[PDB]
Amino acid sequence: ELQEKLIAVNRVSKTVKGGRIFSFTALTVVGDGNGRVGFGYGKAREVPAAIQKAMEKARRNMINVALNNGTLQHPVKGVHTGSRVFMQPASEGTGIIAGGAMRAVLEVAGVHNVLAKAYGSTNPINVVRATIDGLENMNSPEMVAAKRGK
RNA sequence: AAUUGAAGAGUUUGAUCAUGGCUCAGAUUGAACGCUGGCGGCAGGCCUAACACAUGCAAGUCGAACGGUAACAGGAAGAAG
Ligand SMILES: [Mg+2]
Ligand SMILES: [Mg+2]
Repeated sequence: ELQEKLIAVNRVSKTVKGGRIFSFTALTVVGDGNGRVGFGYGKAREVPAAIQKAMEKARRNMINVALNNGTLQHPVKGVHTGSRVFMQPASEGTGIIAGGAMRAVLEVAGVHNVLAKAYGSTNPINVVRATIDGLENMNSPEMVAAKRGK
C-alpha cells in the first residue's frame, strides 16, 4: 500500500545575464489507502529529479484523516489561495467523482466514494492542498461528543 | 421499489500567483450543406411569405315527415315479341 501519484509537472524560467535557465517542478500525493495523506512540491533542473525530490517531501508532511468507512462523515469545504474546493459524502453510488487532481488525493488517501468539485483557480498546487487541509479540519464523527459529551 | 447526484482543459508572463474575458471536452435538434449510402421497425417532415393559388376531393343524410315520378329496375287490367 505504498501508493503514490504525481499530479502536475511544470517548467519555469529564471533569467540571467546569459539567458533563460529553465527547470521543472513536481506535485505529488502519497497515501496508504486508510487515511493519512501528504503532498510534496520539490523542484529540480531535470524532471525525474524533480518528481523524486517530491515523492520524498510527500512522505513526511503527511497528515491523517478521520474517515468513516470508505467515505467522509460530513460534507466539507476547503480553500487555499485561489482554489476553493468542496466535497460530499455521497452514500456511495459508485462514487469517486472529482477533477483528476483532487481525485488523486482522494483516491490514495482511501476515500472511496465521494463527489467533489473545485472552484476558483484550478491551480493544482493550491487545490490539492486546499483539499488536504480540507480533509484535515474535518472532525471526528464522535469526538464531536468528546468535544461536547460534557 | 420509484429524481440515491455534482470532474475539468487550452490561452496574457522569461517565469509566478491573482484578476478576467476568449476557447474546448457533454448533452440536445422538426435542422441544412459536403462526401458517402445496404435492409427493416417506430416516429418526424414549410421553422421562411397570416404570400398567392389551377384542378379533384374535405358534409351530408332521411321515401318509416311531405306532393311525388325523371332516370332504371321489375312487375299490371290490358295491349303482345
Ligand atoms: Mg510567452
Ligand atoms: Mg448523394
